[PDB]
Amino acid sequence: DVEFDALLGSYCNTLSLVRFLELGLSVACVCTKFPELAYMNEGRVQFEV
Amino acid sequence: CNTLSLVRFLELGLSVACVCTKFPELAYMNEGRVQFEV
Repeated sequence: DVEFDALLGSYCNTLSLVRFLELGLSVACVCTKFPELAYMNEGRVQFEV
Repeated sequence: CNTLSLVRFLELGLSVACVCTKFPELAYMNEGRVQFEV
């Protein structure tokens, strides 16, 4: 008697690492680096017209 | 604590076209006459 229970398949999907500066909604925002924003109670912006 | 307190502006070009004539320099003046002959 000859018998075997065989293993035939294993597949992984790609996990797409999608950056924020790719999509079309990057246009409306100007993101910029500022550390220590946790330390302020106000860093808030004042503008003329 | 931030900038962007700036807007800019001007208005010319069409500001002479619709005006459709101009005399500058009115001095101390009392009466302006233009007569028509047709």
